[PDB]
Amino acid sequence: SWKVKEIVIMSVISIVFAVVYLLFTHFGNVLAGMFGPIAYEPIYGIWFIVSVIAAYMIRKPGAALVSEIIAALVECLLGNPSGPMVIVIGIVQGLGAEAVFLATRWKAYSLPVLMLAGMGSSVASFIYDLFVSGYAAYSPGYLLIMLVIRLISGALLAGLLGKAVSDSLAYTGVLNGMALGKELKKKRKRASEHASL
Ligand SMILES: Cc1ncc(C[n+]2csc(CCO)c2C)c(N)n1
Repeated sequence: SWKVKEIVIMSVISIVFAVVYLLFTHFGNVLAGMFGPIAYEPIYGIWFIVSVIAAYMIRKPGAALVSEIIAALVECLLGNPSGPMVIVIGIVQGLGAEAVFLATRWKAYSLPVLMLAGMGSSVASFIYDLFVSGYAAYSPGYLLIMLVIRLISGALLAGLLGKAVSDSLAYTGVLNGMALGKELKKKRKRASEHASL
């Protein structure tokens, strides 16, 4: 059962990373223009990181989905050049990540599950692009290479990097009200019990 503070902290994270998303979107446009779509595939997973952060921190159903929606909304508001369609891909990416936490009953937050969640967004956004972003015009080889790159980027820049960011925050103390903060507390109590006089 969600707490007010969790809903609130999830929003602040979404908002902050909306700014990051927008910066990378600008990069991606320049890259696409110069070298074609494959050029932004390596950084693609950054646009999923909010889902992993919110889920790993809060560990309740809907975190991955809602956090990404809010981040996409705010990125749109801040001036994403593609307008509201970024909110659609945001919804799609959030559903892709959420599906992995659904599949593991919102009880599993090991790195492999976080990476899978990232990859879920990779797959969902790739489906979206085949409908909307002109990907259907490309060859099997090009598409296959881009999907593979996007899958790796989702695993690394959302899953792994998302865990690293979250852990770093947990170490500041600011997540002490959250599941991840509680986990750190438990681990620290365990480690403290090794002290001897
Ligand atoms: C929240 C969010 N913001 C920006 C992107 C970037 N983006 C939207 S569409 C498109 C081209 C088709 O892949 C790219 C690079 C994203 N994926 N998710």
